[PDB]
Amino acid sequence: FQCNVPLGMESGRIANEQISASSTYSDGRWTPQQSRLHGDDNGWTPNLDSNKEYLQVDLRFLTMLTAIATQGAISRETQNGYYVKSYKLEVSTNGEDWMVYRHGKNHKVFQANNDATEVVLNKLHAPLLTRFVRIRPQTWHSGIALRLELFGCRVTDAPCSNMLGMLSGLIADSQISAS
Amino acid sequence: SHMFQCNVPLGMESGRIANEQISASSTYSDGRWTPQQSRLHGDDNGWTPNLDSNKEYLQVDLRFLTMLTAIATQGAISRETQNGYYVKSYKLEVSTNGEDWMVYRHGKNHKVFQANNDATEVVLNKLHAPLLTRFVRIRPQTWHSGIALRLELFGCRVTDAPCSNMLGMLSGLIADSQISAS
Repeated sequence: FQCNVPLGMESGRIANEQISASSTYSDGRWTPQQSRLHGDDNGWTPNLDSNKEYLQVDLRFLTMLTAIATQGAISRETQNGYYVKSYKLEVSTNGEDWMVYRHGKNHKVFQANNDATEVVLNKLHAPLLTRFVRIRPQTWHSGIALRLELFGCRVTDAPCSNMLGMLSGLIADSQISAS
Repeated sequence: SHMFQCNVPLGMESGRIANEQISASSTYSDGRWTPQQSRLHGDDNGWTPNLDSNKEYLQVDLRFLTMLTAIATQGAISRETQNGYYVKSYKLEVSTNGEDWMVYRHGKNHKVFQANNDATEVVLNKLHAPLLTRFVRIRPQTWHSGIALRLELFGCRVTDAPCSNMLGMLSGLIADSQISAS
């Protein structure tokens, strides 16, 4: 068993309804639902280019996240290339409290895309328990544009013993940090 | 109606924790206060170290990965002298791997548990949240007359509880420490 499965952005297993954003570009051609990896109709772009903007996926089910893949997008209408160069990850299990994913105790800035087309895969140091995932762009080229895939496995849909071990492992790790 | 609960005695009183699983930094030089005598409600003294100091500890190897949720302690009455001894406060130190030890913490500081006020009565300390562990050390901080401990641990074995429940409990704990990081 391996907890690396595509969570359903490219396949459509993650429904349109599960994808939202802080805002979207005003012409309606850059909706959150166009943020699927390898999608051929632009991507997600906010109403404004800022680090306050984000793309949100509701995974519904309690999920171990192990990787993130991102692209930028090429504009269908203008043929300009846009891409996020670095982002933060923000997660929640309850939908009220949000944790910015951390390297130790610092915000983890993920190095993202160098062009509008190539997929860039970031593996997490360790699985991250979550239900909601926000990608928060920090730097970008020409403008914010995102396509996305999430990788891992569903907590109630993995072999019990493997998951039990994975979860025990994570709790032991945080305890080791407190040594 | 069968309701799993993670508050079960882990085996100090019952014998399920073997003599071999119990150890200490040291033991009283007359050999009458061994670690193996630190079982809750035991009538043959208790555990006492060679020296009375906060550097001394009683250790339980639980062997199996365990959720600790509660600690119960007593002091001890001496069979030989009829003197009463008891630990008044203690710190708790745990480990999952045997090498890295975490002192149980209340916020930023070491948690100092309030313990016994006599040699006979059981004082129960419930943990705010279940603690994953494999080894337990009780580190006495203060005492009356000298350090003597009897002990019980409460909780559940990780692989001995229903999967669904354990999956939820472990997820719960991770979600809680995530909330602590906002």
